[PDB]
Amino acid sequence: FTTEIHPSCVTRQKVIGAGEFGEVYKGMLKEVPVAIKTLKAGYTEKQRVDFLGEAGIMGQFSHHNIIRLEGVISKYKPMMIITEYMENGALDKFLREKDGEFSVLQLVGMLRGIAAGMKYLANMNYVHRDLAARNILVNSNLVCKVSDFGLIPIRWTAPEAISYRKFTSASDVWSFGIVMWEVMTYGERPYWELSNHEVMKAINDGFRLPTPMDCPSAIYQLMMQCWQQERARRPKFADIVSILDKLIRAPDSLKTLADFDPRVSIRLP
Ligand SMILES: Cc1ccc(C(=O)Nc2ccc(CN3CCN(C)CC3)c(C(F)(F)F)c2)cc1Nc1nc(-c2cccnc2)nc2c1cnn2C
Repeated sequence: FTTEIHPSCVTRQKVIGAGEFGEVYKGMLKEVPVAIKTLKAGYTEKQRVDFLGEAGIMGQFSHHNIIRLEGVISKYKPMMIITEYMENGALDKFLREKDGEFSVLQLVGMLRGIAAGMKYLANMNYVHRDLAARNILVNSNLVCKVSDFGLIPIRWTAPEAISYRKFTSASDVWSFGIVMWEVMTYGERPYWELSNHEVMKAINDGFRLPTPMDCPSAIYQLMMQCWQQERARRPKFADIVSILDKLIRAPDSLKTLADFDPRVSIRLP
């Protein structure tokens, strides 16, 4: 499912990150901008299998809300995975740098796109395992594209996946609930300064993240149901996409806001 790109058509420019056994670059493809993940010499057999395997599944995906593979360099060294370049970068940093700049409808549209990509991934029989705003890319139309840059994300991970390594679409739904909270808070840290062990204890004791400020009641209800302890009680991604699409198409439904519990009280006359 992957197109082979000749190395002379690819120019690496700046390093933008690191991979398992290589760097990640911004570059140009003959010139459309691209992101480039390389596998550097001395890579192991396992690393090659993982690297080309990643390319293989990526080339299979054709969806508006999944990062698009442009091609691969497998016949030459260094080997490369080349994707579209998303100019606004990762969602979490994007929202932290643009705090309060979007409408409720725009934010819920982001979540609908993320949910649509996850519905596709799950129905293609893939589990993400690390769904978080840091793994979602934003383009110049505000379209969110599910991605995976590699890593322990305790705060995003469902209880059963932490406790006995059961990673499924349903534990991805838990993570999606956390991503909903990330988006509606413009990138706040889930559970703030609580330690990983304190987060697990609070969840086991039934506590859950409070409502964001200015959050539609419907949206908080949906993220709450993503965090049900009983995995079978969580919505499927099809349910999430359906609800988000109904709220967006009847946008007055988003004007009713969940109560925000103040953490500070200002007494003035
Ligand atoms: C080049 C490149 C290669 C690979 C990927 C990628 O998304 N891989 C991928 C692997 C697997 C899956 C599904 N599997 C998940 C795990 N499950 C167990 C099984 C299913 C998916 C899926 F489906 F979720 F989308 C995606 C992304 C890019 N491109 C970017 N990456 C970075 C970047 C920055 C810093 C550090 N690293 C990267 N910045 C970029 C771009 C583009 N623009 N910018 C600014």
